[PDB]
Amino acid sequence: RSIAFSRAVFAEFLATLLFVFFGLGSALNWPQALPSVLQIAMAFGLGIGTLVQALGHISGAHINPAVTVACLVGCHVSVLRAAFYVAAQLLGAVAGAALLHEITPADIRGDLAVNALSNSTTAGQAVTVELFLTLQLVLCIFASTDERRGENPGTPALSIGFSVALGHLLGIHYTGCSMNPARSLAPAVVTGKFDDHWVFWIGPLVGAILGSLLYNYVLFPP
Amino acid sequence: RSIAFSRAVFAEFLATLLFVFFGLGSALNWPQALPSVLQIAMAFGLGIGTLVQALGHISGAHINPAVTVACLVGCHVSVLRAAFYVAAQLLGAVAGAALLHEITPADIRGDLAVNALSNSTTAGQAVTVELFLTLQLVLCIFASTDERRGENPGTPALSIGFSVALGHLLGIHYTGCSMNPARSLAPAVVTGKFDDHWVFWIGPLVGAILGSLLYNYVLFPPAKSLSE
Amino acid sequence: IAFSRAVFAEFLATLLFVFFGLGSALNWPQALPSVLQIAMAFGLGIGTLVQALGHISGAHINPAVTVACLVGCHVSVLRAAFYVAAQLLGAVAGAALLHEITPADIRGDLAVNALSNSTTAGQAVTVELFLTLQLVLCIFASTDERRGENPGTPALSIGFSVALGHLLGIHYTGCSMNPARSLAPAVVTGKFDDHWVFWIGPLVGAILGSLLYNYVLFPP
Amino acid sequence: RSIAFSRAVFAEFLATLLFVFFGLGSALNWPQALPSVLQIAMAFGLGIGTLVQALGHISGAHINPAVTVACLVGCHVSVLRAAFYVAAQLLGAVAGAALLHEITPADLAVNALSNSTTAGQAVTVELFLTLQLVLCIFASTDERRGENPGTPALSIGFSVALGHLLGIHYTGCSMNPARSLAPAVVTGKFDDHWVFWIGPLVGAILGSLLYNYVLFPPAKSLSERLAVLK
Repeated sequence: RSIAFSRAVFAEFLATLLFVFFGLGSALNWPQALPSVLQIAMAFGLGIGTLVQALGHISGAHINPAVTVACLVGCHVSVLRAAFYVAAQLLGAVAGAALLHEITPADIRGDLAVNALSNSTTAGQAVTVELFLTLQLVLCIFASTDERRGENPGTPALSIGFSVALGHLLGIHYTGCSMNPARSLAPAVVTGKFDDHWVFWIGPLVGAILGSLLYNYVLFPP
Repeated sequence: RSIAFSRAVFAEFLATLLFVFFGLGSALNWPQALPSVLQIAMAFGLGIGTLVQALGHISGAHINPAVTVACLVGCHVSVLRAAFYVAAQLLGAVAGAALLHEITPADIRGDLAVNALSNSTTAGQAVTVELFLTLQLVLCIFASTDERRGENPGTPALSIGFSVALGHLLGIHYTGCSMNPARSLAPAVVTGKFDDHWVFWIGPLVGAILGSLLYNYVLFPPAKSLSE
Repeated sequence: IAFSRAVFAEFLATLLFVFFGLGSALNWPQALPSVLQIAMAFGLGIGTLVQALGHISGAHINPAVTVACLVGCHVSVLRAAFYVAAQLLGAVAGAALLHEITPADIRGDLAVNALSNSTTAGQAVTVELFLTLQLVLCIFASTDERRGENPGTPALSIGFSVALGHLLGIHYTGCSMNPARSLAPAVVTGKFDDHWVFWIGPLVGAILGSLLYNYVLFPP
Repeated sequence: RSIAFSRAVFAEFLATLLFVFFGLGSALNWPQALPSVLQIAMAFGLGIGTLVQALGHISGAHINPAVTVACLVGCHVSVLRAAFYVAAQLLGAVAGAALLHEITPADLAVNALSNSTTAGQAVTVELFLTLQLVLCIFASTDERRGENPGTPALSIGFSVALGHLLGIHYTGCSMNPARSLAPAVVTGKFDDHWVFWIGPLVGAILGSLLYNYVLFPPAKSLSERLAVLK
């Protein structure tokens, strides 16, 4: 339709590429030294914040189809821009995890940090967990973008990143914290095992819609 | 216009619910390793930061009856709004603890975090520690949301959240860090562990009160006369 | 009058700073504190204190910072003496309360300042010199009046400065940067081994910093 | 203005000095006190934060030859001040490293592949690291971004933190050739030294190119537009 549209879609592609790459690659490589829950959370959150700043101003930095449909409820995002955004997000995620697999060594590929069931908890409980996780994430993103709220420079990005960090604390203790269908799809399509993939591709979306409607109809309607 | 009041009470309920959720759920689950002190303090701090961000701009996000009483002395003056806010914080807290029990497996149920007197610390020492914790938190909150700092907000949610993180370092080293009567009332009811449950309901409260009093009289009062 | 409210604000700021600082820096036998945990303690502490009492009276929380500002930005000599006095009093009283509330088996030494993993004295004097140098540099360049048209994140920035200075300075000695924070545990426990280095290390550094930032880095 | 230039190059020298001091300092290998990766990334990131604030407001705070070349391509910078900045960065870096040897009982934080697998492609890892770093640095300071004022010294700092997570896991994270040069120059371990110097540079440039030709080209002035139209 326009040129800024193409720059926006490309910014989303590169965004989810760097996010999946830096995230999965940050959490994965465990030699004698070992990454921690708070360390991985700091990784995913900090990456989300950084990309949200830069590409943030170009295209909004959704880096997530769940916040793309939760934004389709009321971010002035068209269904065409929705299709192109989720397309660039899926392809960018798969390209990021794939490039990671190409640059990462061979002893440590392991599970490529695929989210799944942890510590024996049925699928409904994980669905509820992801529901609340992406619910608070979507609440934070819709709050840090409400252009009628005074803010200092760069505080919204840090707040969204820290939200991803907290959601990675609890969500990491339950199902590795999905919060993003592309972030859980990319390592699967790179390495396999679609086991318990329905929770992820369902978890955030429910919450998304919920959260979205909330902040647009029950919490702070315009 | 009571629909804004209803959105406010609902925001208090949902916000306290999420706070108890992420707080306890991220505080107890210790299957493989242990929960690091900085990890729990970061959990509560970043959670309160996020809620104060969103439902902070919607409702102020007290997420705390003690901050509600301190606000009753300071932010406003004598309000059934403070009353209803207390009620919604209680409901949201207990509901969040129960929902946490159901979403979790009956595996790392543990104590559900009834932060008891640890490392051989007495009761009065605990009420004093918690008194100072909620003192510094109430100070930070009253300073961030002051009409004298309304020109540019400047990281209110981040400053408050990090304040909660520090208070969680010290308090966690003492009695698990309360800083919230509802947060201590929910899991003690859901799991039935009532060992030492008056300290917090006494520690924070007066502490918060003291804070308000200080910040409203010995520190920075309203202008006594417009001459200065 | 309002002056007295300011020096009371400094007294309270140092009270809570030393209390929370040494309290979180204490070595508890159920969860060994990490370097990042103590750095976060002091960092976030001075952060929120600088928020509130930074709104009130600048929140120095450091006699060395009060001296650096004395050279720097028109501060009355009696305000500096009263600030340093209230900071020392708040420090010793806060550490005293921490000593009163904490059990005996865990109050190992209230996090006294002692060099470790070998090292001399002047080496600590120049390490601490550079630590307080960067601290006062960030503090001055984050509370500038002729820059006030553009603010920023002053409290968070100063706090995280204290945090990194606590990473390196903790790996060397425990990161002083503050004579009151180093003096209160001393008075509480009569352990004064190589205590003068700090009273000289940070201090002189701050001075340098001030002069530098005001006379070389950004002269009028 | 002839003095403000010297203030700029001197602020660059001092920024690189203290930066290297704290980075390698907290990055040292202490006995019975194993520093965690997040502590290293926190040290470097917060250091970049305070230095980018302090001097950042003084002299823009490059503290990095890679971003100095990047700003030679984009942020309105001549070759003279760029070269002088680079010299100040190298000199300040080796000075800080030497001082850290003056404060260290007798490997100095200099980076090299620790894990021993897929070395050159790790050079590509450096490419992407400085890609995201330069992207965040460019978009942190854009008038078009608005948001009342800009530059959160924090914006650049936390970017450096995450980059330091991934890099520390791979090749200790270069992102800054002076940092990778000083302790090596004072420590005969030049193993795969061409990696680092090549990693950021390429990366940085690409980032600039993207942010200046693909993502958000700058609003050209008429006087420069006449230079591209001649």
